[PDB]
Amino acid sequence: SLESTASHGLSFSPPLSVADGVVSLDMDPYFCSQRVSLTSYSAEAQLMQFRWMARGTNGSSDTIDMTVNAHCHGRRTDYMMSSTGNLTVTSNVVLLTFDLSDITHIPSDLARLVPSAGFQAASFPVDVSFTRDSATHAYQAYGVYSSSRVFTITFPTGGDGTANIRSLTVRTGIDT
Amino acid sequence: SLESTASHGLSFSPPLSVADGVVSLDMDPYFCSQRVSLTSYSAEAQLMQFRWMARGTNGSSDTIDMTVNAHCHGRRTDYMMSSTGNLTVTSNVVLLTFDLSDITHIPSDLARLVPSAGFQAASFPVDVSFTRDSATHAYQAYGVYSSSRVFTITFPTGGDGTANIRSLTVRTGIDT
Amino acid sequence: SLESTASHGLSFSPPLSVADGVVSLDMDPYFCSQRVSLTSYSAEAQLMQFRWMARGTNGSSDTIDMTVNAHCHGRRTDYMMSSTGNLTVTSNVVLLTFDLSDITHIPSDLARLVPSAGFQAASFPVDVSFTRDSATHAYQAYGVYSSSRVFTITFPTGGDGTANIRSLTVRTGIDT
Ligand SMILES: [Zn+2]
Ligand SMILES: [Zn+2]
Ligand SMILES: [Zn+2]
Repeated sequence: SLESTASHGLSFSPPLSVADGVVSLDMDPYFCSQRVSLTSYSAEAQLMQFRWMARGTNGSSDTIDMTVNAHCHGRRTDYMMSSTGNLTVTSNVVLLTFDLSDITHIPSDLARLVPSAGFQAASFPVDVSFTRDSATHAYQAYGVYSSSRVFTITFPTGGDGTANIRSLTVRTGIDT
Repeated sequence: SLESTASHGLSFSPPLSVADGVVSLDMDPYFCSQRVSLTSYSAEAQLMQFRWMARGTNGSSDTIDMTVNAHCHGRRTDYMMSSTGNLTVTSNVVLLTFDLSDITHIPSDLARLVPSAGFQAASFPVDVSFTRDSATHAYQAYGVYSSSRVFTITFPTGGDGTANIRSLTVRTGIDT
Repeated sequence: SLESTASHGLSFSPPLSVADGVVSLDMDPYFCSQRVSLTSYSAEAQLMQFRWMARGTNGSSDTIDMTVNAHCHGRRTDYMMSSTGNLTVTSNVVLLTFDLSDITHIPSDLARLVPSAGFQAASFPVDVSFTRDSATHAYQAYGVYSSSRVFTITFPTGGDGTANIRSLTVRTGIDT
């Protein structure tokens, strides 16, 4: 009966789509694009600069202002942070929390400061250094997202008891 | 004769595939995914921790235990390694070999510690530092895969003759 | 009238293409490939080594030879550069320009030293360090492409007036 193998037609599953008999690959421009062939991102990179007030959440109840540059290039966002002021610590380890609500400025493309579900699944490396009693301490530390808006880094304070650390730098990156 | 331009039908070459008249893009979830549009990886990142006994293969016949964190995020795996113990070196340059067979633990997703054929094609940068006679030496070094399971890094030892280096750190990453 | 929903046929928009009833995804091998599913790059990585004469363009009218290793892996190119000689600086900030025309050698795949339009859109982080009067200065600096062949980095010189800096290292990367 009268049909050909073509009669029933083809359906196209995302990221493939058809419109008006024209079949396309839908491309997130932060990840990929076409220049005849499928290649890497076309979206413009940006370098965001803002202040992030980080909060001590264990081994500190203090806060510390961080000057942040976030270099967003494709779906990678790299953070370079430097403190102003001292952070008061109370123990040999401190947890420092970075919640998007504590950024001033607040970039328009806030999506670039939010990790992917995949990336959120694990602890991630963070380079930390700071000065305490005129010595530099520097550590390969780790951060972890507790939710899509909030990560916390854990690092040693270079001593015990109450002390004030300064010149805290934080370097890390996330996949968004 | 009786056919239309549709009669002979369309064939779909990988990573495109058809099943039941539904055309799909097959996506490696470590590389890409769809959220309407084609975007970056959906697979969960992981932070693997294990001990890697590295072997001196020139300028040393010794071995050294490395504490390794491997942060696997998409098809990128970044290594952060720190030694325990001393490595005995005999020359001004040492070659230190990292073979998957010498990892204890042995993560289930061992595929994350294997570089792609493309990445294997070239030497890759490795940051190395260690202490020798109370001085720190630190170098931009290079590694190269001799096979898919084995890479070797080459770095200066900071002197000559027989000596023992300690606090060896290795930072590098691979594309898998 | 006589047509079916198949009569008019399907058109395929780049990076999808049809030839001889076979529908393909065209893949830039520096970005992606297929191993049944769509995955990451298949092109061979390379480690290019060349000399780059950088030019002082503000706070210096001098030039400085840089020994460059460019690790090209997919569409990421990472630069590791170390100077030979001194650079004469005249101010507390220097601008150092890296134009492809000043590379000797001149790799065949010069496309790997050219950033994407997207990446070019923003300033990018550059790690800089150098020695001046027997002290090391080290900074998170920034570079910016003024055109597809030319970027300039800006960094502090660690003092004022006329001076000569040495052991300048530059580490950064670009998306191509
Ligand atoms: Zn039917
Ligand atoms: Zn026929
Ligand atoms: Zn018609």
